[PDB]
Amino acid sequence: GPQIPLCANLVPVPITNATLDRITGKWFYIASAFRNEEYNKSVQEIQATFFYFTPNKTEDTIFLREYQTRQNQCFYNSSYLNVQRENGTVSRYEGGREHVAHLLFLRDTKTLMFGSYLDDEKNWGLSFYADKPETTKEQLGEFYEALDCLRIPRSDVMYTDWKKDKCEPLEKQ
Ligand SMILES: CN[C@@H]1C[C@H]2O[C@@](C)([C@@H]1OC)n1c3ccccc3c3c4c(c5c6ccccc6n2c5c31)C(=O)N[C@@H]4O
Repeated sequence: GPQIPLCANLVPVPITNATLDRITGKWFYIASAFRNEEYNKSVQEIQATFFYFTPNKTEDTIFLREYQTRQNQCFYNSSYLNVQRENGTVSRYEGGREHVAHLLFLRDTKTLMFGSYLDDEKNWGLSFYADKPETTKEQLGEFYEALDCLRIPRSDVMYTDWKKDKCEPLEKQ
């Protein structure tokens, strides 16, 4: 039977053209937690990350430009996401493998989450993003609410530190 636990702030919803408009623009990676060992190992080294979404509605794709600071250096990538409208997921090929994430929303309109491996209690997790590099306490509290649905302790959360970003001064020029 169905395996994804639904709770107040963890609700998959179909991606529409209104959804694609809402996620168009620049986003900042704020925090995440997973039961999946590989994702935990990767994201624990991330100091900062921001990225740009540019949807192509007719082709069911999103153009992605990523600016990630780790090891005190700026690293860049561009690629295309595939959009699964009815499933409410996006997918990409990265690191020689496919990734799929549920696009998830909270009550505050300027944040969003990616749900990873949500049908797998051994591996599930959430990553949290906002339209500014730092969120308010109440904004972050919604992410903690969603994490409670996956029964992951807040002590497992990894956070970016915007003071450590190296990409912003380099993105243009
Ligand atoms: C490939 N990225 C991985 C799979 C999934 O979630 C993670 C958490 C994973 O990164 C470990 N993840 C991040 C973690 C830390 C900072 C940024 C990201 C990020 C972005 C994206 C995606 C993504 C798009 C489609 C399917 C799965 C996805 N995942 C991510 C991202 C993205 O599109 N932009 C972000 O930089």
